[PDB]
Amino acid sequence: MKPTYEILGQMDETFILVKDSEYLYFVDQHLLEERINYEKLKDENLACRISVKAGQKLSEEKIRELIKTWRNLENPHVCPHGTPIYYKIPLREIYEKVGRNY
Amino acid sequence: MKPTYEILGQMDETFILVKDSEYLYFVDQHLLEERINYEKLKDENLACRISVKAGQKLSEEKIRELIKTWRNLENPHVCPHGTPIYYKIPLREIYEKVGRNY
Ligand code: NA
Ligand code: NA
Repeated sequence: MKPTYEILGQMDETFILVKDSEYLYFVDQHLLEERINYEKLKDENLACRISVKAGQKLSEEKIRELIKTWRNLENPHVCPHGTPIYYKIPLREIYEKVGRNY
Repeated sequence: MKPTYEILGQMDETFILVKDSEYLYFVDQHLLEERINYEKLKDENLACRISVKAGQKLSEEKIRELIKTWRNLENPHVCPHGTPIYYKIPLREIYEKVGRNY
């Protein structure tokens, strides 16, 4: 994700929505914190058990911290168990569906 | 869209994001206001020219009014010119990508 981005908020207390000029990302809060903790601790089970779970509301500040850190991970793409950390939509698919150039 | 829904906000001053239990909708603010005005006025050119344009920031209240009215349109799907009013993502595609049931 590009360095200029806009955080749109939490969805279902499970995903952080954040976009740059190319994609809208839906970032799984548990998988992201688990990757952050795993890269620090190098322990898959420990990183999992201490991380936030889906269904927890997160503050705006905590959300900003997580997204900032996501960009600097060695592996921002998959958690230690191999699950994708996020789903992404190219913004072009949204614009093109309504007939707008992008 | 179901009667219980959550408005997530504006994106790029062009789309309103709103979700129910099944889909996340990206609603083109211009196409929606144009449909609202067209169903009232029955004049395609008039409805277009008086409607909000992309690139205008909208207040939370105006966004609530638009989404409420969208649900009650005779044709909530396409504008008078035939363009889709919105793009939709099934929530299952977001959850399934990160390995979550939905
Ligand atoms: Na351990
Ligand atoms: Na006219």
